[PDB]
Amino acid sequence: PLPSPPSKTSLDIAEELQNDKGVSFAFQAREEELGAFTKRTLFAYSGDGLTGPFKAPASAELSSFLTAHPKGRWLIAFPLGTGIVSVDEGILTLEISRSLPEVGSGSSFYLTEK
Amino acid sequence: PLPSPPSKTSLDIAEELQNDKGVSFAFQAREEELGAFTKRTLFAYSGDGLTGPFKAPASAELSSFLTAHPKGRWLIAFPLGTGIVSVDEGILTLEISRSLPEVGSGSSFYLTEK
Amino acid sequence: PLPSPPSKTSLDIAEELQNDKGVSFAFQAREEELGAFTKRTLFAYSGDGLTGPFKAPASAELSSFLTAHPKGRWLIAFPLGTGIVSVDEGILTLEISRSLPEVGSGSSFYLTEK
Repeated sequence: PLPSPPSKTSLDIAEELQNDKGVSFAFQAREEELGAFTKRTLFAYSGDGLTGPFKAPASAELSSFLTAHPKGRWLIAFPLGTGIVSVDEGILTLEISRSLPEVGSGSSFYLTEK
Repeated sequence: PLPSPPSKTSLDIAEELQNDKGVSFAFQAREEELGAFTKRTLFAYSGDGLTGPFKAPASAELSSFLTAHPKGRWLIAFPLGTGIVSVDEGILTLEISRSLPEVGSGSSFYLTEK
Repeated sequence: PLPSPPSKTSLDIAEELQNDKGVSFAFQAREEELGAFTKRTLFAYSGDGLTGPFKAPASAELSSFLTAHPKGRWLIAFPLGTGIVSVDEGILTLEISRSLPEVGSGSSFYLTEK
């Protein structure tokens, strides 16, 4: 009874990153298009604790997705703190508000008509 | 090996709202049906900071979706604070727990067998 | 222009749980497969407040999904506090960081290449 515009998933990729200390993250990058809008979502998960910023090489494809954000960085909520994800010259950085004894999972999206 | 009931997406719409001060939000309203259940999710994003409640006219369709919530309001977590979204006579209000230097993104859902 | 591996939703189920005091939760369990990766997401919603841990019998299927987590428990963010979901002998427990006047909604996922 309420109508919808057409929609599709135009990107859905995942990648595992690991830093020099053996901490590992999985990231998923998703793009949905719906009508005039595009939504890009970053999902992040680690089983590990994190005692400082997480830095690791990212693929060209993930790097492209991450750099597209209108602010060049992704504010992300995890259960025990906040992070910021950004990429520079193919290196992902996740900066954190506080040490995280468990990172858990979170997501960050932007949704635009541009 | 674990079975699922049938499911579908019965609604997926998005809309851009802007207040008198030039702050802009994108909202997405999604309905999933799975077996006996219906899940309605509100996604919200702004690149802007928010220095007080956000108020703006919403479409009839978005207003209908928002008013359906069993509490008549949507509790929503953003990375830096909490909000409540409600609608009255076609005007959306997002009230916030604290000033937000960046709103970022968040979602709020309800899931029911009714 | 950016390629994706194949993906599908391999599980999507929902269930309503109720404790001895009449508090009720809806849980949704979803599995996505994308390329090498599997993502398992638990969605949780209650309209009720919660004044202590929520305990209730869960189906064998939900119990199976919950026990699969690499930590045997799911750290979950709600708007007003944090929880941990686990299952033992078919009884779900949601432990909470603080009393919640409204639980609202939240989700917890893990994403792995195993």
